[PDB]
Amino acid sequence: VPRFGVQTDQEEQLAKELEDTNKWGLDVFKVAELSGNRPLTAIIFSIFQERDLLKTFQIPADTLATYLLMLEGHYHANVAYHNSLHAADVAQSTHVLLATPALEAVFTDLEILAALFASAIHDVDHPGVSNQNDASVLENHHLAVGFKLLQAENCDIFQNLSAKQRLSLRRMVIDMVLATDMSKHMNLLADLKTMVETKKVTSLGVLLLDNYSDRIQVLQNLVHCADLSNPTKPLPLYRQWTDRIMAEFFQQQVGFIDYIAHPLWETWADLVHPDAQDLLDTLEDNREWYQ
Amino acid sequence: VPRFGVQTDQEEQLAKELEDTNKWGLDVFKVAELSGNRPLTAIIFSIFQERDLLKTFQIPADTLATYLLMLEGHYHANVAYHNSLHAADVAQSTHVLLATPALEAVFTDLEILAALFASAIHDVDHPGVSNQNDASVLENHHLAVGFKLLQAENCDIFQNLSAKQRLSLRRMVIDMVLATDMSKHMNLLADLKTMVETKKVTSLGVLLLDNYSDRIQVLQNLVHCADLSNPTKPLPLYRQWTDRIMAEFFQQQVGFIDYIAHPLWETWADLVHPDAQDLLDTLEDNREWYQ
Ligand SMILES: [Mg+2]
Ligand SMILES: [Mg+2]
Ligand SMILES: [Zn+2]
Ligand SMILES: [Zn+2]
Repeated sequence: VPRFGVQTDQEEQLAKELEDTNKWGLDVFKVAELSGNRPLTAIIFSIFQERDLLKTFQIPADTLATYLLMLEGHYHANVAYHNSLHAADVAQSTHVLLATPALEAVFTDLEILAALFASAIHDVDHPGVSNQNDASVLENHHLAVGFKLLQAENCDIFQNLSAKQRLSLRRMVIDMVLATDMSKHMNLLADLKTMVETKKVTSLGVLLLDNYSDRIQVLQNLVHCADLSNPTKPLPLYRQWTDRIMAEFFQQQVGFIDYIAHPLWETWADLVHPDAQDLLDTLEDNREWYQ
Repeated sequence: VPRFGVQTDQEEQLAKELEDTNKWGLDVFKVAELSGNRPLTAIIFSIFQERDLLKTFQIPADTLATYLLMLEGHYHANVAYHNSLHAADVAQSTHVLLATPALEAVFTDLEILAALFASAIHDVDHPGVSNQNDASVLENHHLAVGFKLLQAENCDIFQNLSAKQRLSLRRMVIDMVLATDMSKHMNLLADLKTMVETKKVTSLGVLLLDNYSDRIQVLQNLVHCADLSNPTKPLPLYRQWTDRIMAEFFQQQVGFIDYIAHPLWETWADLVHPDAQDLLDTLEDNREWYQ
Protein backbone atom coordinates (compact mmCIF):
# COMPACT_ATOMS: atom_id res chain seq x y z
CA VAL A 1 0.00 0.00 0.00
CA PRO A 2 1.49 3.35 -1.11
CA ARG A 3 2.30 6.07 1.44
CA PHE A 4 -1.04 7.80 0.79
CA GLY A 5 -2.99 4.88 -0.66
CA VAL A 6 -2.44 6.28 -4.15
CA GLN A 7 0.09 5.46 -6.85
CA THR A 8 1.88 8.46 -8.35
CA ASP A 9 5.16 9.45 -10.02
CA GLN A 10 5.49 12.71 -8.09
CA GLU A 11 4.99 11.07 -4.69
CA GLU A 12 7.80 13.33 -3.51
CA GLN A 13 5.98 16.59 -4.26
CA LEU A 14 2.70 15.10 -3.04
CA ALA A 15 4.15 14.48 0.42
CA LYS A 16 5.46 18.04 0.55
CA GLU A 17 2.09 19.49 -0.41
CA LEU A 18 0.38 17.29 2.18
CA GLU A 19 2.50 18.96 4.87
CA ASP A 20 -0.23 21.60 4.75
CA THR A 21 -2.90 19.04 5.69
CA ASN A 22 -3.41 20.85 9.00
CA LYS A 23 -3.71 24.24 7.28
CA TRP A 24 -6.87 26.02 6.14
CA GLY A 25 -5.01 27.22 3.05
CA LEU A 26 -4.14 23.76 1.68
CA ASP A 27 -3.98 23.75 -2.11
CA VAL A 28 -6.23 20.73 -2.66
CA PHE A 29 -6.20 21.38 -6.42
CA LYS A 30 -2.43 20.79 -6.35
CA VAL A 31 -2.96 17.63 -4.31
CA ALA A 32 -5.42 16.42 -6.95
CA GLU A 33 -2.78 16.72 -9.67
CA LEU A 34 0.08 15.23 -7.65
CA SER A 35 -2.06 12.26 -6.58
CA GLY A 36 -2.86 11.07 -10.08
CA ASN A 37 -6.27 12.70 -9.73
CA ARG A 38 -7.12 10.86 -6.50
CA PRO A 39 -7.39 13.74 -3.97
CA LEU A 40 -9.91 12.04 -1.68
CA THR A 41 -7.85 8.90 -1.16
CA ALA A 42 -4.68 10.93 -0.56
CA ILE A 43 -6.33 13.43 1.79
CA ILE A 44 -8.11 10.86 3.95
CA PHE A 45 -4.89 8.86 4.33
CA SER A 46 -2.97 12.02 5.26
CA ILE A 47 -5.63 13.03 7.79
CA PHE A 48 -6.03 9.57 9.33
CA GLN A 49 -2.26 9.16 9.70
CA GLU A 50 -1.99 12.64 11.22
CA ARG A 51 -4.66 11.74 13.79
CA ASP A 52 -3.27 8.20 14.18
CA LEU A 53 -6.77 6.85 13.45
CA LEU A 54 -5.60 3.68 11.69
CA LYS A 55 -3.91 2.46 14.87
CA THR A 56 -6.65 3.72 17.21
CA PHE A 57 -9.41 1.78 15.42
CA GLN A 58 -7.19 -0.92 13.92
CA ILE A 59 -8.11 0.05 10.37
CA PRO A 60 -6.05 -2.10 7.98
CA ALA A 61 -4.13 0.18 5.59
CA ASP A 62 -4.95 -1.95 2.53
CA THR A 63 -8.62 -2.01 3.53
CA LEU A 64 -8.71 1.78 3.75
CA ALA A 65 -7.02 2.11 0.35
CA THR A 66 -9.46 -0.31 -1.27
CA TYR A 67 -12.51 1.38 0.25
CA LEU A 68 -11.32 4.90 -0.63
CA LEU A 69 -10.36 4.01 -4.19
CA MET A 70 -13.84 2.55 -4.57
CA LEU A 71 -15.53 5.52 -2.86
CA GLU A 72 -13.62 8.09 -4.91
CA GLY A 73 -14.64 6.06 -7.94
CA HIS A 74 -18.31 6.58 -7.11
CA TYR A 75 -18.02 10.37 -7.36
CA HIS A 76 -18.65 11.52 -10.94
CA ALA A 77 -15.53 13.11 -12.44
CA ASN A 78 -17.71 14.68 -15.16
CA VAL A 79 -19.71 16.54 -12.50
CA ALA A 80 -17.82 19.85 -12.25
CA TYR A 81 -18.16 20.67 -8.54
CA HIS A 82 -19.78 17.75 -6.74
CA ASN A 83 -16.94 15.29 -7.36
CA SER A 84 -14.24 13.67 -5.21
CA LEU A 85 -12.22 16.89 -5.07
CA HIS A 86 -15.08 18.63 -3.24
CA ALA A 87 -15.31 15.61 -0.92
CA ALA A 88 -11.57 15.79 -0.21
CA ASP A 89 -11.84 19.53 0.46
CA VAL A 90 -14.75 19.10 2.88
CA ALA A 91 -13.00 16.29 4.77
CA GLN A 92 -9.81 18.37 5.07
CA SER A 93 -11.78 21.44 6.18
CA THR A 94 -13.58 19.30 8.74
CA HIS A 95 -10.17 18.08 9.93
CA VAL A 96 -8.97 21.63 10.56
CA LEU A 97 -12.24 22.81 12.15
CA LEU A 98 -12.06 19.88 14.56
CA ALA A 99 -8.54 20.93 15.55
CA THR A 100 -9.76 24.41 16.55
CA PRO A 101 -8.28 25.39 19.96
CA ALA A 102 -11.74 26.05 21.39
CA LEU A 103 -12.71 22.43 20.73
CA GLU A 104 -9.63 20.81 22.29
CA ALA A 105 -10.40 17.47 23.97
CA VAL A 106 -14.13 18.00 23.43
CA PHE A 107 -14.83 15.16 20.99
CA THR A 108 -14.02 11.46 21.25
CA ASP A 109 -11.98 9.64 18.63
CA LEU A 110 -15.19 7.95 17.46
CA GLU A 111 -16.98 11.27 16.94
CA ILE A 112 -13.93 12.52 15.05
CA LEU A 113 -13.81 9.40 12.90
CA ALA A 114 -17.53 9.79 12.17
CA ALA A 115 -17.20 13.45 11.16
CA LEU A 116 -14.34 12.71 8.76
CA PHE A 117 -16.08 9.67 7.26
CA ALA A 118 -19.30 11.64 6.86
CA SER A 119 -17.34 14.41 5.10
CA ALA A 120 -15.71 11.88 2.77
CA ILE A 121 -18.97 10.29 1.61
CA HIS A 122 -21.30 13.29 2.00
CA ASP A 123 -21.77 13.87 -1.77
CA VAL A 124 -20.92 10.45 -3.25
CA ASP A 125 -22.71 9.59 -6.52
CA HIS A 126 -24.03 13.16 -6.83
CA PRO A 127 -25.45 13.54 -10.38
CA GLY A 128 -25.05 17.31 -10.50
CA VAL A 129 -27.40 20.06 -9.30
CA SER A 130 -29.25 20.27 -12.63
CA ASN A 131 -29.79 16.50 -12.58
CA GLN A 132 -30.81 16.16 -8.92
CA ASN A 133 -40.11 12.23 -1.02
CA ASP A 134 -38.96 15.63 0.27
CA ALA A 135 -36.95 14.30 3.22
CA SER A 136 -33.29 14.68 2.19
CA VAL A 137 -33.72 12.05 -0.50
CA LEU A 138 -30.40 12.96 -2.10
CA GLU A 139 -28.38 13.07 1.13
CA ASN A 140 -29.92 9.74 2.15
CA HIS A 141 -28.72 8.38 -1.19
CA HIS A 142 -25.19 9.62 -0.44
CA LEU A 143 -25.36 7.72 2.84
CA ALA A 144 -26.73 4.56 1.22
CA VAL A 145 -23.87 4.53 -1.30
CA GLY A 146 -21.20 5.38 1.26
CA PHE A 147 -22.43 2.56 3.50
CA LYS A 148 -22.94 -0.07 0.80
CA LEU A 149 -19.35 0.23 -0.39
CA LEU A 150 -18.18 -0.89 3.05
CA GLN A 151 -19.66 -4.29 2.20
CA ALA A 152 -17.36 -4.87 -0.79
CA GLU A 153 -14.47 -7.31 -0.48
CA ASN A 154 -11.82 -5.99 1.92
CA CYS A 155 -13.57 -2.62 2.20
CA ASP A 156 -14.96 -2.65 5.75
CA ILE A 157 -12.72 -0.09 7.44
CA PHE A 158 -14.88 -0.39 10.56
CA GLN A 159 -14.37 -4.16 10.93
CA ASN A 160 -12.55 -3.67 14.21
CA LEU A 161 -15.18 -1.44 15.80
CA SER A 162 -17.54 -2.98 18.36
CA ALA A 163 -21.25 -3.32 17.54
CA LYS A 164 -21.87 -0.51 20.02
CA GLN A 165 -19.34 1.73 18.25
CA ARG A 166 -20.74 0.94 14.80
CA LEU A 167 -24.26 1.82 15.96
CA SER A 168 -23.06 5.12 17.42
CA LEU A 169 -20.88 6.04 14.45
CA ARG A 170 -23.56 5.10 11.91
CA ARG A 171 -26.07 7.32 13.69
CA MET A 172 -23.63 10.26 13.86
CA VAL A 173 -22.63 9.88 10.22
CA ILE A 174 -26.28 9.92 9.15
CA ASP A 175 -26.89 13.03 11.27
CA MET A 176 -23.88 14.85 9.79
CA VAL A 177 -24.52 13.96 6.15
CA LEU A 178 -28.20 14.91 6.48
CA ALA A 179 -26.95 18.19 7.94
CA THR A 180 -25.40 19.04 4.55
CA ASP A 181 -28.89 19.28 3.03
CA MET A 182 -29.36 23.01 2.39
CA SER A 183 -33.07 22.71 3.19
CA LYS A 184 -31.95 22.20 6.81
CA HIS A 185 -29.66 25.25 6.78
CA MET A 186 -32.02 27.71 8.49
CA ASN A 187 -32.95 25.35 11.33
CA LEU A 188 -29.33 24.29 11.85
CA LEU A 189 -28.28 27.93 12.06
CA ALA A 190 -30.97 28.51 14.68
CA ASP A 191 -29.62 25.59 16.72
CA LEU A 192 -26.07 26.89 16.43
CA LYS A 193 -27.12 30.37 17.59
CA THR A 194 -28.66 28.69 20.63
CA MET A 195 -25.42 26.78 21.28
CA VAL A 196 -23.59 30.11 21.12
CA GLU A 197 -25.89 32.00 23.50
CA THR A 198 -25.80 29.18 26.07
CA LYS A 199 -22.09 28.50 25.52
CA LYS A 200 -19.94 27.45 28.49
CA VAL A 201 -16.14 27.44 28.55
CA THR A 202 -13.60 26.03 31.01
CA SER A 203 -10.87 28.10 32.67
CA LEU A 204 -8.60 26.88 29.87
CA GLY A 205 -10.93 28.54 27.37
CA VAL A 206 -12.31 25.30 25.94
CA LEU A 207 -15.97 24.68 25.10
CA LEU A 208 -17.99 22.53 27.48
CA LEU A 209 -20.22 20.02 25.69
CA ASP A 210 -20.72 17.33 28.33
CA ASN A 211 -24.11 16.45 26.84
CA TYR A 212 -24.23 14.46 23.60
CA SER A 213 -27.38 16.31 22.50
CA ASP A 214 -25.21 19.43 22.30
CA ARG A 215 -22.23 17.57 20.85
CA ILE A 216 -24.13 16.33 17.79
CA GLN A 217 -25.56 19.80 17.12
CA VAL A 218 -22.03 21.23 17.01
CA LEU A 219 -20.76 18.34 14.87
CA GLN A 220 -23.61 18.80 12.37
CA ASN A 221 -22.88 22.49 12.08
CA LEU A 222 -19.14 21.81 11.81
CA VAL A 223 -19.53 19.55 8.77
CA HIS A 224 -22.17 21.93 7.32
CA CYS A 225 -19.63 24.76 7.70
CA ALA A 226 -16.97 22.57 6.08
CA ASP A 227 -19.33 22.02 3.12
CA LEU A 228 -19.85 25.81 2.90
CA SER A 229 -16.22 26.79 3.55
CA ASN A 230 -15.31 27.82 -0.02
CA PRO A 231 -15.73 31.58 0.62
CA THR A 232 -13.44 31.47 3.69
CA LYS A 233 -10.55 30.14 1.59
CA PRO A 234 -7.90 32.35 -0.07
CA LEU A 235 -9.30 34.03 -3.20
CA PRO A 236 -7.24 31.95 -5.67
CA LEU A 237 -8.83 28.79 -4.26
CA TYR A 238 -12.29 30.37 -3.99
CA ARG A 239 -12.22 31.46 -7.63
CA GLN A 240 -11.45 27.89 -8.71
CA TRP A 241 -14.33 26.51 -6.63
CA THR A 242 -16.57 29.22 -8.07
CA ASP A 243 -15.52 28.30 -11.62
CA ARG A 244 -16.46 24.67 -10.95
CA ILE A 245 -19.81 25.58 -9.43
CA MET A 246 -20.67 27.70 -12.46
CA ALA A 247 -19.84 24.83 -14.83
CA GLU A 248 -22.15 22.47 -12.93
CA PHE A 249 -24.79 25.22 -12.78
CA PHE A 250 -24.78 25.43 -16.59
CA GLN A 251 -24.36 21.70 -17.29
CA GLN A 252 -27.35 20.90 -19.52
CA GLN A 253 -32.27 40.14 -0.82
CA VAL A 254 -29.73 38.20 -2.92
CA GLY A 255 -26.14 36.99 -2.63
CA PHE A 256 -24.26 33.87 -1.51
CA ILE A 257 -21.74 35.52 0.80
CA ASP A 258 -24.19 38.02 2.28
CA TYR A 259 -27.14 35.71 2.91
CA ILE A 260 -25.74 32.22 3.26
CA ALA A 261 -22.04 32.20 4.10
CA HIS A 262 -21.80 35.23 6.38
CA PRO A 263 -24.71 34.53 8.77
CA LEU A 264 -23.37 30.99 9.24
CA TRP A 265 -19.66 31.73 9.57
CA GLU A 266 -20.26 34.69 11.88
CA THR A 267 -22.20 32.39 14.21
CA TRP A 268 -19.50 29.73 14.08
CA ALA A 269 -16.93 32.43 14.75
CA ASP A 270 -18.83 33.42 17.89
CA LEU A 271 -18.80 29.81 19.08
CA VAL A 272 -15.01 29.51 18.89
CA HIS A 273 -13.84 33.13 19.23
CA PRO A 274 -11.12 34.08 18.53
CA ASP A 275 -10.22 30.91 16.59
CA ALA A 276 -12.11 31.66 13.37
CA GLN A 277 -11.66 35.41 12.94
CA ASP A 278 -9.13 34.77 10.14
CA LEU A 279 -11.90 33.01 8.20
CA LEU A 280 -14.21 36.01 8.54
CA ASP A 281 -11.38 38.34 7.48
CA THR A 282 -10.86 36.20 4.38
CA LEU A 283 -14.62 36.09 3.74
CA GLU A 284 -14.66 39.89 4.01
CA ASP A 285 -11.78 40.12 1.52
CA ASN A 286 -13.58 37.83 -0.94
CA ARG A 287 -16.74 39.96 -0.53
CA GLU A 288 -14.94 43.07 -1.84
CA TRP A 289 -15.93 42.97 -5.53
CA TYR A 290 -13.67 45.92 -6.40
CA GLN A 291 -10.68 44.76 -4.36
CA VAL B 1 -44.34 58.10 -18.73
CA PRO B 2 -40.97 58.66 -16.99
CA ARG B 3 -37.78 59.16 -19.02
CA PHE B 4 -36.89 55.47 -18.69
CA GLY B 5 -40.33 54.05 -17.93
CA VAL B 6 -39.40 53.83 -14.26
CA GLN B 7 -40.10 56.12 -11.31
CA THR B 8 -37.07 57.01 -9.20
CA ASP B 9 -35.71 59.74 -6.93
CA GLN B 10 -32.20 59.58 -8.37
CA GLU B 11 -33.35 59.89 -11.98
CA GLU B 12 -30.42 62.25 -12.41
CA GLN B 13 -27.75 59.67 -11.56
CA LEU B 14 -29.66 56.98 -13.45
CA ALA B 15 -29.44 58.96 -16.69
CA LYS B 16 -25.70 59.45 -16.17
CA GLU B 17 -25.14 55.75 -15.57
CA LEU B 18 -27.21 54.91 -18.65
CA GLU B 19 -24.75 56.92 -20.74
CA ASP B 20 -22.77 53.68 -20.73
CA THR B 21 -25.63 51.78 -22.38
CA ASN B 22 -23.47 51.30 -25.47
CA LYS B 23 -20.52 50.05 -23.41
CA TRP B 24 -19.62 46.45 -22.56
CA GLY B 25 -18.55 47.60 -19.10
CA LEU B 26 -21.94 49.04 -18.06
CA ASP B 27 -22.50 48.72 -14.31
CA VAL B 28 -25.96 47.15 -14.50
CA PHE B 29 -25.91 46.56 -10.73
CA LYS B 30 -25.71 50.35 -10.29
CA VAL B 31 -28.56 50.79 -12.77
CA ALA B 32 -30.63 48.35 -10.71
CA GLU B 33 -30.23 50.50 -7.59
CA LEU B 34 -30.78 53.85 -9.32
CA SER B 35 -33.92 52.57 -11.07
CA GLY B 36 -35.77 51.63 -7.90
CA ASN B 37 -34.83 48.01 -8.58
CA ARG B 38 -36.28 48.00 -12.10
CA PRO B 39 -33.16 47.41 -14.27
CA LEU B 40 -34.96 45.64 -17.11
CA THR B 41 -37.50 48.39 -17.70
CA ALA B 42 -34.80 51.08 -17.54
CA ILE B 43 -32.36 49.23 -19.79
CA ILE B 44 -34.86 48.34 -22.49
CA PHE B 45 -36.09 51.95 -22.62
CA SER B 46 -32.50 53.22 -22.85
CA ILE B 47 -31.67 50.74 -25.60
CA PHE B 48 -34.86 51.31 -27.61
CA GLN B 49 -34.44 55.10 -27.44
CA GLU B 50 -30.79 54.77 -28.45
CA ARG B 51 -31.79 52.71 -31.50
CA ASP B 52 -34.88 54.88 -32.10
CA LEU B 53 -37.00 51.72 -32.10
CA LEU B 54 -40.10 53.33 -30.59
CA LYS B 55 -40.45 55.63 -33.60
CA THR B 56 -39.42 52.99 -36.16
CA PHE B 57 -42.13 50.53 -35.07
CA GLN B 58 -44.52 53.08 -33.60
CA ILE B 59 -44.33 51.54 -30.14
CA PRO B 60 -46.36 53.71 -27.74
CA ALA B 61 -44.14 54.76 -24.82
CA ASP B 62 -46.84 54.06 -22.22
CA THR B 63 -47.48 50.65 -23.77
CA LEU B 64 -43.80 49.75 -23.53
CA ALA B 65 -43.66 50.89 -19.90
CA THR B 66 -46.75 48.87 -18.98
CA TYR B 67 -45.49 45.72 -20.74
CA LEU B 68 -41.99 45.99 -19.25
CA LEU B 69 -43.20 46.68 -15.72
CA MET B 70 -45.37 43.59 -16.07
CA LEU B 71 -42.58 41.50 -17.64
CA GLU B 72 -40.02 42.52 -15.02
CA GLY B 73 -42.67 41.61 -12.45
CA HIS B 74 -42.77 38.05 -13.77
CA TYR B 75 -39.09 37.46 -13.01
CA HIS B 76 -38.66 36.15 -9.46
CA ALA B 77 -36.72 38.63 -7.30
CA ASN B 78 -36.07 35.83 -4.79
CA VAL B 79 -34.26 33.82 -7.47
CA ALA B 80 -30.64 34.94 -7.00
CA TYR B 81 -29.34 34.89 -10.59
CA HIS B 82 -32.21 34.20 -12.97
CA ASN B 83 -34.11 37.41 -12.23
CA SER B 84 -34.80 40.65 -14.12
CA LEU B 85 -31.26 41.91 -13.55
CA HIS B 86 -29.87 38.98 -15.57
CA ALA B 87 -32.47 39.72 -18.24
CA ALA B 88 -31.44 43.38 -18.34
CA ASP B 89 -27.77 42.38 -18.58
CA VAL B 90 -28.40 39.96 -21.46
CA ALA B 91 -30.47 42.51 -23.38
CA GLN B 92 -27.77 45.17 -22.93
CA SER B 93 -25.03 42.73 -23.93
CA THR B 94 -27.07 41.78 -26.99
CA HIS B 95 -27.38 45.50 -27.78
CA VAL B 96 -23.60 45.94 -27.77
CA LEU B 97 -22.87 42.72 -29.68
CA LEU B 98 -25.30 43.85 -32.39
CA ALA B 99 -23.41 47.14 -32.68
CA THR B 100 -20.14 45.32 -33.42
CA PRO B 101 -18.36 46.95 -36.41
CA ALA B 102 -18.20 43.63 -38.26
CA LEU B 103 -22.01 43.42 -38.22
CA GLU B 104 -22.71 46.95 -39.47
CA ALA B 105 -25.84 47.15 -41.65
CA VAL B 106 -26.16 43.36 -41.63
CA PHE B 107 -29.43 43.01 -39.70
CA THR B 108 -32.80 44.65 -40.30
CA ASP B 109 -34.55 46.70 -37.64
CA LEU B 110 -37.01 43.83 -37.19
CA GLU B 111 -34.25 41.29 -36.55
CA ILE B 112 -32.71 43.73 -34.07
CA LEU B 113 -36.04 44.27 -32.33
CA ALA B 114 -36.53 40.49 -32.15
CA ALA B 115 -33.08 39.88 -30.65
CA LEU B 116 -33.59 42.51 -27.95
CA PHE B 117 -37.11 41.31 -27.12
CA ALA B 118 -35.91 37.71 -26.98
CA SER B 119 -33.12 38.78 -24.62
CA ALA B 120 -35.59 40.62 -22.39
CA ILE B 121 -37.97 37.67 -21.96
CA HIS B 122 -35.48 34.81 -22.33
CA ASP B 123 -35.60 33.75 -18.64
CA VAL B 124 -38.96 35.15 -17.48
CA ASP B 125 -40.66 33.20 -14.66
CA HIS B 126 -37.52 31.09 -14.11
CA PRO B 127 -37.99 29.19 -10.81
CA GLY B 128 -34.28 28.72 -10.16
CA VAL B 129 -31.91 25.99 -11.35
CA SER B 130 -32.60 23.74 -8.35
CA ASN B 131 -36.35 24.06 -8.95
CA GLN B 132 -36.31 23.61 -12.74
CA ASN B 133 -40.77 16.48 -22.42
CA ASP B 134 -37.05 16.99 -23.08
CA ALA B 135 -37.47 19.60 -25.82
CA SER B 136 -36.52 22.92 -24.19
CA VAL B 137 -39.58 22.76 -21.96
CA LEU B 138 -38.27 25.57 -19.76
CA GLU B 139 -37.25 27.89 -22.60
CA ASN B 140 -40.63 27.28 -24.25
CA HIS B 141 -42.22 28.32 -20.96
CA HIS B 142 -40.19 31.55 -20.99
CA LEU B 143 -41.56 32.22 -24.48
CA ALA B 144 -45.14 31.40 -23.49
CA VAL B 145 -44.97 33.85 -20.58
CA GLY B 146 -43.22 36.57 -22.57
CA PHE B 147 -45.85 36.28 -25.31
CA LYS B 148 -48.92 36.03 -23.07
CA LEU B 149 -48.08 39.29 -21.31
CA LEU B 150 -48.40 41.09 -24.64
CA GLN B 151 -52.12 40.31 -24.46
CA ALA B 152 -52.68 42.29 -21.25
CA GLU B 153 -54.41 45.67 -21.41
CA ASN B 154 -52.22 48.24 -23.18
CA CYS B 155 -49.27 45.83 -23.31
CA ASP B 156 -49.03 44.94 -27.00
CA ILE B 157 -45.84 46.74 -28.00
CA PHE B 158 -46.09 45.11 -31.43
CA GLN B 159 -49.57 46.48 -32.18
CA ASN B 160 -48.23 48.55 -35.06
CA LEU B 161 -46.35 45.71 -36.74
CA SER B 162 -47.92 44.08 -39.81
CA ALA B 163 -49.13 40.47 -39.62
CA LYS B 164 -46.15 39.56 -41.80
CA GLN B 165 -43.75 41.28 -39.39
CA ARG B 166 -45.33 39.68 -36.32
CA LEU B 167 -45.00 36.22 -37.89
CA SER B 168 -41.35 36.84 -38.73
CA LEU B 169 -40.48 38.37 -35.37
CA ARG B 170 -42.32 35.67 -33.41
CA ARG B 171 -40.40 32.97 -35.27
CA MET B 172 -37.04 34.70 -34.69
CA VAL B 173 -37.77 35.29 -31.01
CA ILE B 174 -38.63 31.62 -30.53
CA ASP B 175 -35.42 30.61 -32.31
CA MET B 176 -33.28 32.93 -30.17
CA VAL B 177 -34.84 32.06 -26.81
CA LEU B 178 -34.61 28.33 -27.59
CA ALA B 179 -30.96 28.99 -28.41
CA THR B 180 -30.35 29.88 -24.74
CA ASP B 181 -31.06 26.26 -23.77
CA MET B 182 -27.64 24.90 -22.75
CA SER B 183 -28.56 21.48 -24.14
CA LYS B 184 -28.27 23.13 -27.58
CA HIS B 185 -24.86 24.66 -26.82
CA MET B 186 -22.69 22.05 -28.55
CA ASN B 187 -24.73 22.02 -31.77
CA LEU B 188 -24.93 25.83 -31.85
CA LEU B 189 -21.17 26.07 -31.45
CA ALA B 190 -20.74 23.65 -34.36
CA ASP B 191 -22.99 25.86 -36.51
CA LEU B 192 -21.05 28.97 -35.51
CA LYS B 193 -17.72 27.33 -36.38
CA THR B 194 -19.18 26.59 -39.81
CA MET B 195 -20.27 30.23 -40.18
CA VAL B 196 -16.72 31.24 -39.33
CA GLU B 197 -14.98 28.90 -41.78
CA THR B 198 -17.30 29.93 -44.63
CA LYS B 199 -17.28 33.60 -43.60
CA LYS B 200 -17.41 36.27 -46.31
CA VAL B 201 -16.64 39.97 -45.78
CA THR B 202 -17.11 43.04 -47.98
CA SER B 203 -14.30 45.43 -48.92
CA LEU B 204 -15.45 47.54 -45.98
CA GLY B 205 -14.71 44.61 -43.68
CA VAL B 206 -18.34 43.82 -42.90
CA LEU B 207 -19.81 40.31 -42.72
CA LEU B 208 -21.93 39.13 -45.64
CA LEU B 209 -25.08 37.30 -44.54
CA ASP B 210 -27.37 37.75 -47.54
CA ASN B 211 -29.14 34.48 -46.71
CA TYR B 212 -31.60 34.40 -43.80
CA SER B 213 -30.61 30.81 -42.98
CA ASP B 214 -27.19 32.19 -42.07
CA ARG B 215 -28.61 35.31 -40.41
CA ILE B 216 -30.66 33.36 -37.87
CA GLN B 217 -27.70 31.12 -37.00
CA VAL B 218 -25.63 34.21 -36.16
CA LEU B 219 -28.49 35.81 -34.22
CA GLN B 220 -29.01 32.64 -32.16
CA ASN B 221 -25.34 32.50 -31.30
CA LEU B 222 -25.28 36.23 -30.55
CA VAL B 223 -28.02 35.97 -27.91
CA HIS B 224 -26.48 32.71 -26.59
CA CYS B 225 -23.17 34.58 -26.23
CA ALA B 226 -25.00 37.44 -24.49
CA ASP B 227 -26.47 34.91 -22.03
CA LEU B 228 -22.94 33.54 -21.42
CA SER B 229 -21.16 36.92 -21.38
CA ASN B 230 -20.53 37.13 -17.61
CA PRO B 231 -16.88 35.96 -17.84
CA THR B 232 -16.05 38.58 -20.50
CA LYS B 233 -17.08 41.41 -18.17
CA PRO B 234 -14.66 43.28 -15.85
CA LEU B 235 -13.80 41.17 -12.79
CA PRO B 236 -15.78 43.31 -10.30
CA LEU B 237 -18.94 42.65 -12.33
CA TYR B 238 -18.07 38.99 -12.94
CA ARG B 239 -17.57 38.36 -9.22
CA GLN B 240 -21.03 39.76 -8.49
CA TRP B 241 -22.62 37.53 -11.14
CA THR B 242 -20.68 34.59 -9.74
CA ASP B 243 -21.91 35.37 -6.22
CA ARG B 244 -25.50 35.35 -7.47
CA ILE B 245 -25.06 32.09 -9.37
CA MET B 246 -23.66 30.42 -6.27
CA ALA B 247 -26.63 31.56 -4.17
CA GLU B 248 -29.09 30.09 -6.68
CA PHE B 249 -26.93 26.94 -6.90
CA PHE B 250 -27.32 26.43 -3.14
CA GLN B 251 -30.95 27.58 -2.85
CA GLN B 252 -32.67 24.59 -1.23
CA GLN B 253 -12.16 17.89 -17.91
CA VAL B 254 -13.85 20.52 -15.71
CA GLY B 255 -14.25 24.30 -15.58
CA PHE B 256 -16.72 26.94 -16.78
CA ILE B 257 -14.25 29.30 -18.45
CA ASP B 258 -12.11 26.56 -19.97
CA TYR B 259 -14.83 24.30 -21.33
CA ILE B 260 -17.87 26.47 -21.89
CA ALA B 261 -17.01 30.16 -22.15
CA HIS B 262 -13.68 30.00 -23.97
CA PRO B 263 -14.58 27.64 -26.84
CA LEU B 264 -17.65 29.78 -27.53
CA TRP B 265 -16.14 33.25 -27.19
CA GLU B 266 -13.04 32.30 -29.18
CA THR B 267 -15.30 31.22 -32.05
CA TRP B 268 -17.35 34.40 -31.84
CA ALA B 269 -14.11 36.38 -31.76
CA ASP B 270 -13.05 34.71 -35.01
CA LEU B 271 -16.35 35.69 -36.62
CA VAL B 272 -15.90 39.39 -35.88
CA HIS B 273 -12.12 39.77 -35.59
CA PRO B 274 -10.76 42.10 -34.36
CA ASP B 275 -13.94 43.43 -32.71
CA ALA B 276 -14.10 41.04 -29.76
CA GLN B 277 -10.44 40.58 -28.80
CA ASP B 278 -10.98 42.82 -25.74
CA LEU B 279 -13.55 40.29 -24.49
CA LEU B 280 -11.06 37.43 -24.81
CA ASP B 281 -8.41 39.52 -23.04
CA THR B 282 -10.85 40.12 -20.19
CA LEU B 283 -11.81 36.43 -20.16
CA GLU B 284 -8.10 35.58 -19.96
CA ASP B 285 -7.69 38.00 -17.04
CA ASN B 286 -10.64 36.46 -15.19
CA ARG B 287 -9.16 32.98 -15.82
CA GLU B 288 -5.99 33.87 -13.87
CA TRP B 289 -6.86 32.48 -10.41
CA TYR B 290 -3.68 33.89 -8.85
CA GLN B 291 -3.89 37.30 -10.53
MG1 LIG C 1 -24.47 17.70 -0.81
MG1 LIG D 1 -32.29 30.41 -19.52
ZN1 LIG E 1 -21.08 19.06 -0.45
ZN1 LIG F 1 -30.23 33.43 -19.17
